[PDB]
Amino acid sequence: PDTVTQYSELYHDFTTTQVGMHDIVRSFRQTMDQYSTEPGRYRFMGTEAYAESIDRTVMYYGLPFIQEADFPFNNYLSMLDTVSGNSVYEVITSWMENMP
Amino acid sequence: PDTVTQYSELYHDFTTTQVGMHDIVRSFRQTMDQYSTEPGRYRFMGTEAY
Repeated sequence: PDTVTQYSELYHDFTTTQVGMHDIVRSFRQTMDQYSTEPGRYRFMGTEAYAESIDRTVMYYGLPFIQEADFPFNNYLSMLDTVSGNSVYEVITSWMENMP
Repeated sequence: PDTVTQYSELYHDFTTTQVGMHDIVRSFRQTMDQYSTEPGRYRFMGTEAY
């Protein structure tokens, strides 16, 4: 453990995505709802969470009875260092099948 | 680790109260809300966590 200094040498189970984090993002959406009541002046909320699994990114969409981000920002096409027909297909189908 | 057999010898960070558990309890409350709309017939939900 004297040599564990790089971030990729640990599993970050205690410092990222803890119980209660999504409720803080939902209270940000509630604060912005008081400025969205006038028609044509809806206020947008997007979230950025990168280097993440697709099943954790999709949780920022919320639930059908609980509002959260309007969308989380999708950067999975930006992470393609080389392009191919199979690699573009799996990025498009991962987002469309996993999002609610 | 061959002798770790009692439940009190581990910290249960991965098997109790995970991310997403409270949302399952909130969806139980939403199911019971469809039977609570008539006045005087509210449906109670209590949770036990000791």
